[PDB]
Order: sequence, then structure tokens, then C-alpha cells
Amino acid sequence: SFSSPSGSTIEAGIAYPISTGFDPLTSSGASSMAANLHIFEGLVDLHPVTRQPYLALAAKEPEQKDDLTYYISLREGAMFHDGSPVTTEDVVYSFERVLDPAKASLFAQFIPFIASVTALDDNVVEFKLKYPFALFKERLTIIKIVPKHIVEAGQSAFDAKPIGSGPYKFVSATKDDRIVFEANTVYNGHYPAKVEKMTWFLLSDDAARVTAQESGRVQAIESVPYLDAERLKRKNNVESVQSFGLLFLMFNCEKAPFDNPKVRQALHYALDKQKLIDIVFLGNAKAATSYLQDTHPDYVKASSQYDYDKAKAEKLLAEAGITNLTFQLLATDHAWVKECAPLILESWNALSVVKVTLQHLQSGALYSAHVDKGAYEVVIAPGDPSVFGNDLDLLLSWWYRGDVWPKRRFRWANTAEYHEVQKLLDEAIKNPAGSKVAWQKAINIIAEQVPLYPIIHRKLPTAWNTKKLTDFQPLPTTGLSFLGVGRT
Repeated sequence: SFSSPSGSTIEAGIAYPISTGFDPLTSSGASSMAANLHIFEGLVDLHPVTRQPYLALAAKEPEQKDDLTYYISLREGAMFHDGSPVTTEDVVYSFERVLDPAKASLFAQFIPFIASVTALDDNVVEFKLKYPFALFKERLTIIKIVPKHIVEAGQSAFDAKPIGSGPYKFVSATKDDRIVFEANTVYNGHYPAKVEKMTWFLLSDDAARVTAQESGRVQAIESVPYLDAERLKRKNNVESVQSFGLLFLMFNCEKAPFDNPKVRQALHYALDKQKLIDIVFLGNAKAATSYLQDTHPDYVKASSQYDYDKAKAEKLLAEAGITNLTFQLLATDHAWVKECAPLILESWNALSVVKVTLQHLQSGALYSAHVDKGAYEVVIAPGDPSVFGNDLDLLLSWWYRGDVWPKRRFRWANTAEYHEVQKLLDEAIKNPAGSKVAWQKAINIIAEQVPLYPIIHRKLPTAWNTKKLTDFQPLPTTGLSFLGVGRT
């Protein structure tokens, strides 16, 4: 639990390129958000491994003054990396810019219950919320605290050279090359740097990445290729961590016959999930038994299940009165989706009254020219909003709240089941004491109606050298965390 940084360095192999800058307002790329876990802090952060809240820039737990105003006090002594002090003006600014529609940041959608954020004094910030909201503490992690005097001297420059208060400071970042960190010696939070320098090499090529681990070039690598996991097990820990990240089956619920729940259920029953897991993922996935993956703390198995069953799939199609079902399955370009989609196709074409064809597409082209234009019937695509949070409201709302997905994408919002889901989401966050029952009820509606519903949840394989690193834990998301990790 104590490790001296001096003398120690960490080299890691990351799989995803740099694709966004490092400003927490706009940084949504996997490598950038993982970097920012080390560079920035929220008032409360979510542990990257366990996803539980911990005090970061807050000095103590939120003072919920009444049901609707929270007081938060800043950690005394906290400074940004250029030496200046983290002030309550920076806190207010960080929330205001994310909340400012002009800046069109992605992260504004996670905190819409917040009416105002104002500095009470030099140490205490006040949050006034529109409606009561019992997951308030959990959402603070999405808003990294940025130094306003540095940001407004040039937002694009800040983006390329981020200054935060986290335990690691940004040194440099080169596309397709490396990201370099160094310890923040004036950090006085709970996860101090245990090494003095840290380098993430971008190793997009799978063979190069495994080679880097095998040779001892890096001590840890993300996104281990499935087949190489066992050769790496001779000298390294290799762990496949259950992720919320999933492959979903989405239906245009306003196109006949996919407006019929029984047709949607039948296409689930027709898929041999066990065989897709074996062939495609070499075991590194699990069939959905709920909206959540089964290792989620809130997981409860859904009352509708879709275990492989061709004869039930045929019966429901006859029950739906289907004589001939001819349609096109859209799939994205991802290499593992290109292995899935053919298996899914031949499963559906094995049905007597069903004929399907596949059009593999890019992602912006699958959404723009097809899904947004309503010009589609069935879409299999990946998604993982757990990178932004772990709570049931965030995970359910991402796909089943607002007009983004249920109105304009899978067109299920004119239905009576939808209105009940909305009623239940709203009522889950009014007060925690009905939260789990309402969330599980909405999941049971979703799993029965199956407008957008996971097929499998992926396991994410990470490899690391336990002889070289201390307390390293793999992530149930994309990325790598070295918070609390040191060298032997």
C-alpha cells in the first residue's frame, strides 16, 4: 500500500489509438479517457476496477443539506499541476462548461438534474438540483475539474497538454507512438503515484502488442488476442473480465413485421449463443441473461430468457402469422462483428419462413444513411456506456431514455410498454427506496419486448506481469488503470 516512486517506471501496451484530445469536455476516445483517469479528478471518482465512489477533490462526503441542495467542500491543499490551487471557481467552471450547450460536450447528458453550481466560499461549492436524485454522488465522476485560468488561455492548447490535479501529470503524447506521464509530487489524495514515470505505447498491431508483453518490453497489455491468451499464461497473468460492453440486436419497431414482439423474441430464440461464444470469442463472452452483465452488482436475472431454441422460434413465427420474412441485417465493420454477423445470419436463414442477407457497413454510414434515416429493419451493433458510469439509470437511460434511441432509432416510443419504462426510470431516481424494484421491472419489460437488447456481453482480456507490477487489476471496461499500482 506504500511504494516509493523513485527509480520505478511502468510501460504498458494499449490497443486503441489516440482519437480525441485530452480535454475532459470532449475527450471520449478509449485511450484518452483512460489517460484522464490518471491526470484529472472529479469531486468524487469511480474506481476504475470496482466502479465504487471514492473521495477525490471533495474533502468529505456531500452534505445533503435538504433533499435538493448538496454542499461539497474542497480538499485543502489541492493544486493543479502547474502549481496553482484548485479553487471553487474552477469547480463551478468545470460544471458550467459541460452544462453549456455551445460546447456540445457528450458528458452533458449524464448530469441534467443539476440546476445550478455556485461557489459558496473559497472552499464550499453548492449544487442545486431541479428534481431530487439519489445517484448524485455517483455522477460527480463524469465532471473532471479543470483549471480555468489554463483552459481559457487556449482551449485547444489545453486539449493537447492537459493540466489536472490527478496523481500523474501529462508529459507528452504522439499519435501512433506513446503517451508519457510522470508523478505529481504535490498530490495529496488517496491514490498517489507509485512510479515516477509511466509510458503507454500504442501497439495497434495485435502481434506487436503480444510480442511487447512476451519480451518484457511492457509490463501490461490491454486487449489480448483471444488465441494468444494461453501462451501469455506461461509467464503472465491473463484475465478476461466481464464487461457490460455488449453486442445488441436492434429492431426498427415501426417496420412490419418487427412491430410484433413475438417476431423479435423468435429471432432471439433462434441464435445459438453458446456456439457464437465458442467460435467467435473463444469463450470470452457470456450470453445475456439480463440487460446487465451477470457480474454487475445490481444484476438480477431477467424473467424472460432467450436460450437457444429453434422450435420455439418457429412456433412464435407461426403464432405471429409469418409466411415469408425477407429482410436485410445491417452490421458494423468491427472485426469481431464481422465474425458474429455471419453466424447470426445462418441461424436466422435456418428458419423455414425466414430469408436474410447481410450488409457489413461502417459505423457512421450504418447510422447516418440507414438507422437515422429509418432505412433499416434489423441492426446488430456494439455498445458500452459503462465507460462513463456503472449505475442502472446511466446504463438503462443511454438506450431507453429520451428521443435519441427509442424515438428516432428503434421507434418504439409510441408503445404502451415504452411509457411504462419511462414511468419506471423517472420513479427509480425520485428516491432510492424503490430504485432497484423499478429498475428490475423496466429491465423485465425490455427483456420481454426486446426492441433493443443484448445478445452477448463481452469479456475483456488483460495481460500483466505480476513479478513486475504490484496491485494491478484488469478493468471491466476499455483502458488500463495504474491508480494504486506500483513496481516490485
